[PDB]
Amino acid sequence: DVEFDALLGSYCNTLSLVRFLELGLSVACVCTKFPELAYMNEGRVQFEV
Amino acid sequence: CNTLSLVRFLELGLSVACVCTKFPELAYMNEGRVQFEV
Repeated sequence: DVEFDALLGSYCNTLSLVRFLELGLSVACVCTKFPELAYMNEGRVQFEV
Repeated sequence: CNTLSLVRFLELGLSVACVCTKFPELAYMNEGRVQFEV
């Protein structure tokens, strides 16, 4: 008697690492680096017209 | 604590076209006459 229970398949999907500066909604925002924003109670912006 | 307190502006070009004539320099003046002959 000859018998075997065989293993035939294993597949992984790609996990797409999608950056924020790719999509079309990057246009409306100007993101910029500022550390220590946790330390302020106000860093808030004042503008003329 | 931030900038962007700036807007800019001007208005010319069409500001002479619709005006459709101009005399500058009115001095101390009392009466302006233009007569028509047709």
